[PDB]
Amino acid sequence: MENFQKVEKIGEGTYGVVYKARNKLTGEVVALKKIRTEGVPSTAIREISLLKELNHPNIVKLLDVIHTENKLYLVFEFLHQDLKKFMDASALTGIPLPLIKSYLFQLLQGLAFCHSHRVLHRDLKPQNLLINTEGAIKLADFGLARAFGVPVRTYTHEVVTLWYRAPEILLGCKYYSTAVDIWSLGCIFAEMVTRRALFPGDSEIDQLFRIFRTLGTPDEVVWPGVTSMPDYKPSFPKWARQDFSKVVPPLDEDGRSLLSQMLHYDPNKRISAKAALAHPFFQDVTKPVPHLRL
Ligand SMILES: Nc1nc(Nc2cccc(S(N)(=O)=O)c2)sc1C(=O)c1ccccc1
Repeated sequence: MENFQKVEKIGEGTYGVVYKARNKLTGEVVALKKIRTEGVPSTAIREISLLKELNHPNIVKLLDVIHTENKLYLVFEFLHQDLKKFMDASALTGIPLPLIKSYLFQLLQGLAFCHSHRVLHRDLKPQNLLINTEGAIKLADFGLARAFGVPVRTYTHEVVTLWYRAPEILLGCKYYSTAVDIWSLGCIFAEMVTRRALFPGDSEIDQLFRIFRTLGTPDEVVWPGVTSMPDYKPSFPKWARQDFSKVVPPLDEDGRSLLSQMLHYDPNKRISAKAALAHPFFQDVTKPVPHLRL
């Protein structure tokens, strides 16, 4: 606290509040997350000290982890804007496709890296995707679900966004796979394209039903084992899959094809980050510069 010259609240993360702070000594400007205890799971602190080694250009760098006074502080490299704010600022014009494509490609590179090291994000959303003036986009605020036991409620009772949650999580699957991050990224990709959230649920059931209404209620044909999942109910309504050209107009067929593969119901059929990077949609990918007003 005395090591970081005052501050400036830049939001309230999923676990606590996030601040923009300056290293009272080095003068370094960083993002500081203050995690709000009764001892702090040594297991969690250990799994954290593992994210410190995760270095990659498309992953926000975790500089230090500091436990003190029952409070936990995570020091991260600071970026000036998040994708949620950038999308709202581009809502009237839309983000140009080359930039959408560049961001998607970089995020898949970041995910391919995390996933090859057996690390899952679990909570990807526009708010935790950070961008800079150089055209880079980075994954931040990695969630460590289960962590202490089973996270499902915050302290500030701040509403949890379900818009990007994979269907297997909603159906009660106990073990998440790398596929959950691909689903979330697919939802984000669609949102950059249409400038509207793909599946804006207000509850867990509304989230699930919004997905079903668009992609069709899943069955054993498209998703083997789905009817035996924990929260699956034979009473779910049966919606026909909607024509996909109506989902993300006016995205081209290469884009629509990749998105359809990122949104497959069966986590085992869902495309991997590595395979996605080889999709035809990225044959002409470039690295444009965004117009950022800081
Ligand atoms: N690294 C990092 N940078 C951030 N910047 C930022 C983000 C939004 C607005 C503004 S600003 N200046 O007010 O325009 C700045 S946030 C963050 C996180 O590491 C993080 C931590 C928890 C949850 C999500 C990201």
